[PDB]
Amino acid sequence: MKLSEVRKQLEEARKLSPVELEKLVREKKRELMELRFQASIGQLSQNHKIRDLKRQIARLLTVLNEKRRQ
RNA sequence: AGAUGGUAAGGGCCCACGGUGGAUGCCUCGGCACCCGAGCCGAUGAAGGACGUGGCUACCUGCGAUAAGCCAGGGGG
Ligand SMILES: [Mg+2]
Ligand SMILES: [Mg+2]
Ligand SMILES: [Mg+2]
Ligand SMILES: [Mg+2]
Ligand SMILES: [Mg+2]
Ligand SMILES: [Mg+2]
Ligand SMILES: [Mg+2]
Ligand SMILES: [Mg+2]
Ligand SMILES: [Mg+2]
Ligand SMILES: [Mg+2]
Ligand SMILES: [Mg+2]
Ligand SMILES: [Mg+2]
Ligand SMILES: [Mg+2]
Ligand SMILES: [Mg+2]
Ligand SMILES: [Mg+2]
Ligand SMILES: [Mg+2]
Ligand SMILES: [Mg+2]
Ligand SMILES: [Mg+2]
Ligand SMILES: [Mg+2]
Ligand SMILES: [Mg+2]
Repeated sequence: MKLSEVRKQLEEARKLSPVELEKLVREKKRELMELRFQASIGQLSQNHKIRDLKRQIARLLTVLNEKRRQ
């Protein structure tokens, strides 16, 4: 997404505990599956949202992997 | 009576223009040689692979369910 929103996403993710982080990823993964459904019926005009959520999930798992590895 | 020509189904030689074919010249993202530099990787799972991976994705490249990418530092504008 926008570069400032990535930065804010990383500040907030880093204030989350591993349990919060897992629960967020589980939520964003659900929304990603919702995006794939929508895109498969031709309903996702804004297809950039699929990639954005995928990288979001990557950042969150990266920070989750950070917090179990200081 | 005598004699000499017009005939071209087709063919031959030459001239013109085309078709085919891809020589020659020019060209080079490639290659060759020499020199110099530099020289190990791997159970912390190598080399090399299979299968995946993009909103649309046959192949190649990249990457690995965090999947043409994730975090940070440096360069750059
Ligand atoms: Mg998906
Ligand atoms: Mg598909
Ligand atoms: Mg993802
Ligand atoms: Mg005659
Ligand atoms: Mg004739
Ligand atoms: Mg004739
Ligand atoms: Mg003849
Ligand atoms: Mg030709
Ligand atoms: Mg050369
Ligand atoms: Mg070597
Ligand atoms: Mg390998
Ligand atoms: Mg591939
Ligand atoms: Mg696809
Ligand atoms: Mg290749
Ligand atoms: Mg799996
Ligand atoms: Mg996937
Ligand atoms: Mg990014
Ligand atoms: Mg970066
Ligand atoms: Mg930096
Ligand atoms: Mg930078």
